[PDB]
Amino acid sequence: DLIDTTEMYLRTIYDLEEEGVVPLRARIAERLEQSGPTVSQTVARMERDGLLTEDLELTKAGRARAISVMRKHRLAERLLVDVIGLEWEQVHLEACRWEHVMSEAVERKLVKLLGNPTTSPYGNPIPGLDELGVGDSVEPVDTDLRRVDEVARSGGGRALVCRIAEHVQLDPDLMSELKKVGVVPGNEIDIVAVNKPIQVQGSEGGTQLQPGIAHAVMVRVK
Amino acid sequence: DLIDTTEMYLRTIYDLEEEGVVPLRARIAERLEQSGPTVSQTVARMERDGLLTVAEDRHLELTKAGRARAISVMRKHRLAERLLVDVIGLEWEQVHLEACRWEHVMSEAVERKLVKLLGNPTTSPYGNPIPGLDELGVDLRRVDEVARSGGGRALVCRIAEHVQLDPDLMSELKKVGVVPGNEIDIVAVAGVNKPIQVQGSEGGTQLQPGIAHAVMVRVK
Ligand SMILES: [Co+2]
Ligand SMILES: [Co+2]
Ligand SMILES: [Co+2]
Ligand SMILES: [Co+2]
Repeated sequence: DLIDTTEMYLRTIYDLEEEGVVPLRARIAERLEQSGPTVSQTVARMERDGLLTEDLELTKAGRARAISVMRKHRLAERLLVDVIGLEWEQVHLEACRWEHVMSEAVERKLVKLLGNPTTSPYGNPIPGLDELGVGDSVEPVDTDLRRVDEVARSGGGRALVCRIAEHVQLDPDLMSELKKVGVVPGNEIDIVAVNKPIQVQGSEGGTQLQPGIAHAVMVRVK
Repeated sequence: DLIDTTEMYLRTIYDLEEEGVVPLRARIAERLEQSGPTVSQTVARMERDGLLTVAEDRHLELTKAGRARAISVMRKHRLAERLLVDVIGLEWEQVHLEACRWEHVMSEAVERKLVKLLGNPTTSPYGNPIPGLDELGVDLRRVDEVARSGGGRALVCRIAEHVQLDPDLMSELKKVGVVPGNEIDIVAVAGVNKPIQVQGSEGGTQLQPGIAHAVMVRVK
């Protein structure tokens, strides 16, 4: 189902870090729909293998493995959108499985094919291109970018859509709404002022984002 | 490691059928590098789930359910192999091992896109037919037999999945020119269980009986 439980535990910790959220067992359980028992046993198996280690934090090995999974995921997402032509809202679900079966060998081919891509189709930067040995490393979080929930709470304003985090992409219906209204990387949006739904307004229309969703969407305020 | 054990056992039995090899637990143990105890326990569980049946010969037979599931995995495998060669440009001898993992995670949604992208492909890059394209909704002889029957000039048509597991061998075959669509000269051999001498365009090579068996050709 998860295809690789360890890699999905590694990448969910890395996802929470990109979302600026503290990695906690309770959140890993909520994200991967796992029981408290299952998480505690999986975390136990991973710290033994020297992947993770206050009160969760990745090791140098676990961080590299987490990044290599994310790299495969986002290279897979580009391949699926740009070449294969799978629907924008269905691509993440596919990449969630593909990320666990891709060699570094096929990645190097995909990097050349896609022309040294830096971001996923959802605007998220592709990490570990230095460890693959075909590009520069990236910061998990760009300090220039602001979160739609922060922009809203701070009084709103017009902003450029930059990143939609992996957590948002688990809902295809939501990804369909964002595509229609025009909340997509490179498009400008109007974030209305405001635990209360954030009103976002595109060129065509708008939609209401839950705090957790709004937090995951990162924008450049004009 | 195998990604999906059940799917690999189903496709390994389907492989042995395509290769004209009697499907025994010993064959699965060799192909999937499993221990005897592991293979026996897996086959037992798969029979309970109605995927295969064990004959009195001790030989394994896929149910209509098991075949249907085996066909879907193989379809994904060969659609992945075409994508990996024709589009992505992964090396000829490295693509099978890649497809061997991809085959377990590819949706039908993607398969339908790959069918359109690759222009309705009928065979893998290794010449093996792509099965279950209908279900998705969109005189060949073995080199070992041709050799034993006096050899001759033959068009290479298919290289079985068994041969593709050895990248070094696939490199030799690529060099000498034993590849789907290229003519070869199969030299006659007297003895059974003796290596088959094949002459390609760019030189000659020595195939073991099991390898020669796995390659299918159209005699000219
Ligand atoms: Co994604
Ligand atoms: Co995944
Ligand atoms: Co193959
Ligand atoms: Co496989």
